[PDB]
Amino acid sequence: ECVVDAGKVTLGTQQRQEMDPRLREKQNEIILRAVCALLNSGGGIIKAEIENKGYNYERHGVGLDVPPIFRSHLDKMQKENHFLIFVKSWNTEAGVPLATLCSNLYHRERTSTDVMDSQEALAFLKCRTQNVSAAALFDRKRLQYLEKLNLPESTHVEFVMFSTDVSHCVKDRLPKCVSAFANTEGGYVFFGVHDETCQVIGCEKEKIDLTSLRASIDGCIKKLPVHHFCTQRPEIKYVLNFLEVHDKGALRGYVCAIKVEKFCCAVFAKVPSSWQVKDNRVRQLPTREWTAWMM
Amino acid sequence: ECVVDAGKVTLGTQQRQEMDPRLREKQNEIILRAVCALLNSGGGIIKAEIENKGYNYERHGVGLDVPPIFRSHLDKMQKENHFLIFVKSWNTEAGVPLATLCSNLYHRERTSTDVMDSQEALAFLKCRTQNVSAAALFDRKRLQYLEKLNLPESTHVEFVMFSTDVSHCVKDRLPKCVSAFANTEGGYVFFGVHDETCQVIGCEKEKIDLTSLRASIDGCIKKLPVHHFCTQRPEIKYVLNFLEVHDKGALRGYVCAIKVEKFCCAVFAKVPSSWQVKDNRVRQLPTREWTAWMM
Amino acid sequence: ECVVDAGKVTLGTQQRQEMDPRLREKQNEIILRAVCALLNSGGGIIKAEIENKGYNYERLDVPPIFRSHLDKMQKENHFLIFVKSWNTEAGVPLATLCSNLYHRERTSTDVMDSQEALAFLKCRTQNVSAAALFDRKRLQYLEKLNLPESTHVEFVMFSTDVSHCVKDRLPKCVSAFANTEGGYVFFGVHDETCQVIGCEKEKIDLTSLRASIDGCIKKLPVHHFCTQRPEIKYVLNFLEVHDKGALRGYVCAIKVEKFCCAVFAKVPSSWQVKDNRVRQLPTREWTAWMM
Amino acid sequence: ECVVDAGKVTLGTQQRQEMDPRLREKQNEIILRAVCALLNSGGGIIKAEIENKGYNYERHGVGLDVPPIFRSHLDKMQKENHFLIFVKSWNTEAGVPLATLCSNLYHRERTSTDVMDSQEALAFLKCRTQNVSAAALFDRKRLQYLEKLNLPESTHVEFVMFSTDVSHCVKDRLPKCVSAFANTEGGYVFFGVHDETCQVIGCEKEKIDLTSLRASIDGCIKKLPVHHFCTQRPEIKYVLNFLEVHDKGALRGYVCAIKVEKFCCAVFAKVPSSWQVKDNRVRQLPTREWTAWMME
Amino acid sequence: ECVVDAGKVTLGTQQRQEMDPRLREKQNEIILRAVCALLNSGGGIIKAEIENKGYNYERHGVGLDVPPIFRSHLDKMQKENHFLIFVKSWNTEAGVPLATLCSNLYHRERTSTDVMDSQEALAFLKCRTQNVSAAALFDRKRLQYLEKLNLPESTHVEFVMFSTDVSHCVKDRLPKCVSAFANTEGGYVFFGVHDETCQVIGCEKEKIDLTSLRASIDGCIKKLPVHHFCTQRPEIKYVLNFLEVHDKGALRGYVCAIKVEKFCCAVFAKVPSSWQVKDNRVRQLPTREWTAWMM
Amino acid sequence: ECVVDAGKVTLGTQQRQEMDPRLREKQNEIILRAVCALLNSGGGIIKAEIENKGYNYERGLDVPPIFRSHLDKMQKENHFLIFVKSWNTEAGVPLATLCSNLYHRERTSTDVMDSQEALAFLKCRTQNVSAAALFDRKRLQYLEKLNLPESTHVEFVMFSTDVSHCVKDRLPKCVSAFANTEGGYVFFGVHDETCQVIGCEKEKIDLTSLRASIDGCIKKLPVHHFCTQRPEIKYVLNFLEVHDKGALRGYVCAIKVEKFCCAVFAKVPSSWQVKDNRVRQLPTREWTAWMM
Ligand SMILES: [Zn+2]
Ligand SMILES: [Zn+2]
Ligand SMILES: [Zn+2]
Ligand SMILES: [Zn+2]
Ligand SMILES: [Zn+2]
Ligand SMILES: [Zn+2]
Repeated sequence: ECVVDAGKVTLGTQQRQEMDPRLREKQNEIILRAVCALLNSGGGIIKAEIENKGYNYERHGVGLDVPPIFRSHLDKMQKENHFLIFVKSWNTEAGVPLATLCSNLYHRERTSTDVMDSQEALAFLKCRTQNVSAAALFDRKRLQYLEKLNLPESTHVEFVMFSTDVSHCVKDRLPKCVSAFANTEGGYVFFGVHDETCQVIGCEKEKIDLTSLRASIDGCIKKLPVHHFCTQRPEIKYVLNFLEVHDKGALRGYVCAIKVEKFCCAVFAKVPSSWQVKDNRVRQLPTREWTAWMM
Repeated sequence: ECVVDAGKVTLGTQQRQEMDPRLREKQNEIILRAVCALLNSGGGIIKAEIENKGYNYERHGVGLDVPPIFRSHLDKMQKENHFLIFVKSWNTEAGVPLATLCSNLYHRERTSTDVMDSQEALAFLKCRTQNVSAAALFDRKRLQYLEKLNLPESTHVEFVMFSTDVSHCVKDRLPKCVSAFANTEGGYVFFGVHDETCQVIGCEKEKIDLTSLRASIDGCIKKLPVHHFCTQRPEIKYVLNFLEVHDKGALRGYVCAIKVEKFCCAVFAKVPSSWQVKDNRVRQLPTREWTAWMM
Repeated sequence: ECVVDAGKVTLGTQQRQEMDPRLREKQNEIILRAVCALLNSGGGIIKAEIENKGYNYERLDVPPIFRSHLDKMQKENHFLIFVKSWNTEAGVPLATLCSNLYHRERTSTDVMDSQEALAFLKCRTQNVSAAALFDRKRLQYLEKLNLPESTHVEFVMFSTDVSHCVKDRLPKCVSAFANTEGGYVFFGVHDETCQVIGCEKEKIDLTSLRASIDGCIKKLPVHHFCTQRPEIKYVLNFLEVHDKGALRGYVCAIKVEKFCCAVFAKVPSSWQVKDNRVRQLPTREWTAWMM
Repeated sequence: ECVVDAGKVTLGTQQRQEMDPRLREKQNEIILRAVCALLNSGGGIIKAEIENKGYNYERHGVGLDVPPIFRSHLDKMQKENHFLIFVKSWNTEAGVPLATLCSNLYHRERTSTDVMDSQEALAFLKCRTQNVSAAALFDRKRLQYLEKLNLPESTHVEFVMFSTDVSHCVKDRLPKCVSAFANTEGGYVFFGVHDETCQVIGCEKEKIDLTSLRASIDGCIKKLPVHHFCTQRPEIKYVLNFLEVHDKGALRGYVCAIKVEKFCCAVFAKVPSSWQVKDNRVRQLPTREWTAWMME
Repeated sequence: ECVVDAGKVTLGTQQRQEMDPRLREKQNEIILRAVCALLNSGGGIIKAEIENKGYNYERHGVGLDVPPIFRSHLDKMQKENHFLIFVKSWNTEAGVPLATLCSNLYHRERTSTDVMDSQEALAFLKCRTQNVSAAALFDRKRLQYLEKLNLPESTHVEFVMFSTDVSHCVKDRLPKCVSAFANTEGGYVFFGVHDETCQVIGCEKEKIDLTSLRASIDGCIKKLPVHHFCTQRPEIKYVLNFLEVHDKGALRGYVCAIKVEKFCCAVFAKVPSSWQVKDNRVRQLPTREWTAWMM
Repeated sequence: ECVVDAGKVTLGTQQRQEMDPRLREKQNEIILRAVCALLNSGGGIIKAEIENKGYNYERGLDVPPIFRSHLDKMQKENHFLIFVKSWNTEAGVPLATLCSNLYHRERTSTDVMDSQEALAFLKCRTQNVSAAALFDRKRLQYLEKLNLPESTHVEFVMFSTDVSHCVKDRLPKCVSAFANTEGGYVFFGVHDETCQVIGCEKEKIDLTSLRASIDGCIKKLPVHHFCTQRPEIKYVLNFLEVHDKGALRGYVCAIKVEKFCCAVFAKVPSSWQVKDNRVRQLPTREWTAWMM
């Protein structure tokens, strides 16, 4: 019922292994978005001119990773210098409606926060329609450098390390964490503790601004996509604490701790990756339409 | 030049090994006090009726418990039911004048506080007539239970454990420490840290009163025997800090830290154990007379 | 079908937050006992004169399942609670306040709720290194054990009072082990660090405390389903804890075998209304009423 | 025999405690340099107008952070708005010739590298006129992040931490170390290991250039002041190794190790801080003149 | 329907506790094999002359290693100097067909590799008819002696110690591990690391040949029984790495690591312990017949 | 005034670096023995045919520097000669000794005394609680980290592949070092850098036989006395059991050595004479007497 053009794409297992990884995954995500959109809206056809025109089919085989549920719907087609994909309508008999690429709903089991799949998210929204030492560590005022904490990573605490850039690290890794906690029992995340060793590695004091980064944490947490089922639709309840990290003499850095309360309904990390084809192009459906269509 | 009576004493190696150790050491200390007293003054004779009357001579303790320098000066005598000791005058030819039983002057080298001998104390008084991480630990406010400190025992810090009784433990062990520090570079002593492991244990909060124990520390520290050679003649400079020791939730106990500044002259732990015969009686000479006689 | 008087009670969220916690939880627990008792036997009404008589409603610690059954009423200086009969439709019969049935999953001993206890009794009607640590005899002070807390071993610390600590914390442990795979509990090991901190030798009598644990363990409420009805099989070992070649204290270890049926810590907190007052039904009546 | 002007200086214990610390120690170092120069050359007088002119003497304080040996030579004087210091000639009878401010000759005894004082440097130059696990750690190729090394800090190994700036940290902290090793048994210094815990941290890989920093280490070590007593006056024998520091997937940083051989004679960190008065101004004597003047 | 002779066996709880354990477990295994065979084929009787012919007569007990499911089928009989066991045909009402003594199918949950029971193996084969730090540890090259690894034992890594004999230790313990991994998510096993402490010990270099042991593990890994249900029937995918273990100076030993991929179907450690009586002799059915009869 | 023949020697710095190290040190130690003997007895000359006969002079090697001041090298055709002056008594040490074999423990290292240290030592001889606790323990756990640190009184040493050879080789140094300085304890099976317990496998040790072996090795130790009463060295051996999980895995082999009145050697001191035939190392009596 729809054409969709990926454009210039390189086909072939060996050829894609030997191609610039960034462009490889760019092309791949274009194909995955197109297949998701065609799946969710009706039947469709994808087209893309082959870049390496001296490499022909039967040198490609299965390649450029195709999700297994999606693979059952598409069908490969090769015509002259162009490549086509026949996308059947998304089956509704696999108890889950509308093909979603990534739920962006995270939840933490034992020691791992993990993004829910289609089924896990389905049962999750279905469910939502109807420790002491950790608190002590959060209440602490002054950590020592290379201090080994005795609080172990669990469903309520997550030790994560800083990257080279503090702001980018917390802005990138925080949404996953606060989503996972809010959706499952809540808990604490500590930035600057090394998970495998549970030692305190504060980020250098010269490489952090506390008030500015706190405003950044507030912005990032408020910008989180939220969907409610209840009457009194509240906000995410978080509290930020900067723990001081000294070593010998005087202050060295900070460990950046965020406590996230369990959340009544459901919270996303980013707008869920699911796609429509509206009028003329692939357009990812927004949060309301996604969670309502999942119902 | 003097009689001196030890009284009822049990003689014999086997017989004293098989006797109540407390009474054994009582008798022994009486004999040593008598031998010191006779030694520093004119020669003398000690007498004591043997308790174990089935004792034969030459079955004694060659040095029952007598410093070797003393053994060379005395001479044993056995007559009927009594035992006598011929005490020659203390030889001034050893370079040491008074013949002291224990200097009670302590000093800390590397990892050990140690009481100076006669020679070491002599050269010490002769000399007196002519770290950052430790400070950080002292300035700290809140220790965690079983925290392993990275500050190691040294010439400036001494980790000592509490006994069952806090007041008796600190009142008994503190004078040695503050003397040793005052005489050599000063330093810190911490009560409630286990030396071999450098972990924080601390005395239980229910078994300590802070203001009362601090008054006790001040009283005990003022009471230390001090001798000056200098002009102004100052007092010992100490600072007491009670470090809180929490575990999980909330406060569990305290670590009792004392910082002791290096001292101008010399500081004793107790009045030096050296003995005179004045009005034909054993009488330990006081601190002033001791340090003056040492010259 | 029954009157019941709580008496002098202070009402109000802010006012109870600003009230002595001891008396607050006394009052609260009286209300919980009364609502449980009326809940189990018919319908009833609770009345209690308000203490802070200048504070009225909209100017408490109540379980959510109970909340659906009661209805608050304010009349002059007295406060009333309308207690409906316990709804047998939540697959669980008779409202129980606390099962006092413990079981240890993974690293935590936990008291079973009404449902968990129900399914548990229904099921009951139809490691090597740990044993090595128990068989030992001489631990060193601040020795870090390599045996980790699990469904079979529980490291618990001593309190300031040894007798009170073991006498208070032991029933929970032996119940939890008896109900799930059994296991060992060690007193004097610090759980978060797995180090040995024996209680001081001057503050413990071994034979007397052994008699005390024996009494506490035998007096534990037990209910049987089988033909032969034996007692709980426990073994006590006092591990010596030395430091610098000198006995310092003891670590007090108790091994508890897995138990055929069910073992309680205390008589289960569930309440009746008899012609006189609220009266907690005994163990037999509770375990029979659950079925 | 000489005037010397410190200029605008703030006098007073309380007043200097309440003054900008940087300007405080700038002024202080001017006074110390002047007193050193006057001491070494002959007799002299220092003058400086007081800044806080309402804070006069008996507040100016005996405290000015001045080495005690120097205090015995100077004598303070207060006149109107100016302050003077009478500097006697340096007393040679304390077995040490010429007043030195800082020898800049380092040596590592047991667990501490330390700058020698006048006496220690004297006896040191006088003496100069007449481990396996450490080598294993140096030969290693890839340490793991937060690895606890079993090699302990000793007279032969020194664990030092990185600062925020790697280049500045090694360029500032290395001369002390290589001097201390060169003067006493030699040894290894490791950058990126935490001394109190003997754990491996290392500077982040994004904040270091390997070849450029190696050239920087070569320049800094060659630039070191050296004085010889022997026949064949050789150079410092050093070797630099970058240990890789991985964590989980892949490398995070490097630990920067320098091995320094024991040195025949003496090696400095910087030109020794000792001062002359050359006709019109204070002028710190160079290395040659200092080490030669120390011998007499 | 069948006789079966165990032969000379000692009966009696006290008497077997007081008998040579080797012969005791030999006899016991003969009885278990016979009862398994009679169970699997059709009702039969076991016979065995008592060794201690004056010690048996209701002074035996229910004691003796007999699985309870089996015991519900047996019936003991005592006649003069001989002992008989009446074995009913295997129930089959327990949802599980054929009495199996040991599945020899292993699977690793959490921290334990474990042999599946009859039911677990049944549901497992039924299901089969229809980490980063670990990989980092495997990719390494040079471990230090007594190094504490931060990778913890999990469903994917198994730390096992060497015995006194390296070849016998790995040849005996490897099949269990590779089976358990092949049946559940796969994973790594490390030989020479102490599980309770996660330290590196490794077998001494003088007590190992790398190429010979690599051929040995390859042989042992190929020799293990495998059964397939799928179309293409591949082999188990394993990779062996010898990690060098130095201490101070130079090489001390090796840690022997094996990575085992998750396997399509089911993998055994040995031919499954289940027994038939063919003709008139006890004969353990082979792997194919066992897995097929399980249905 | 004595000839001495080293024999076939391969000469040359590059050539000796490129030669079999075993034969290298064989030859070298022969030269050192000859130089020691000639030094101690009088003047002498050493002769040795060069092996690599195309590698001559203009193409120094392993000799103590004090010896170097006495020797003088000479190259003549296919033979090489060494002029050995009589050992100068003008240095503080009489006689030239190659190795005192008298050990003493300073701090964390046991060390063989040099000529001067041994001289002052014998001259001087002519006129802790946690360690004792560890010795008494009898039962260690595998990979237990001991809190007793290596010091002048305790020495942690590891086992080799062969237990008997390891203890028989490393024990004399230790017991000598302790006997000469404060005494102390040595533990076999503890890893020094980590202070963990690594017991030797139980299958690879016989307790009574090895105890007889250590007794023999300790009695065979060279001893020299200065005092009136001349007793033997007082040692006590304890085998500490090392369990892991389940049951016994191995043993840690502990030896306590009391401080000794006089001096104790590890082996007969390496010092050499020239008798009418060859180099002949003087025995212990002659060495310690000659030092006086
Ligand atoms: Zn909501
Ligand atoms: Zn004074
Ligand atoms: Zn029962
Ligand atoms: Zn030179
Ligand atoms: Zn397969
Ligand atoms: Zn002797």
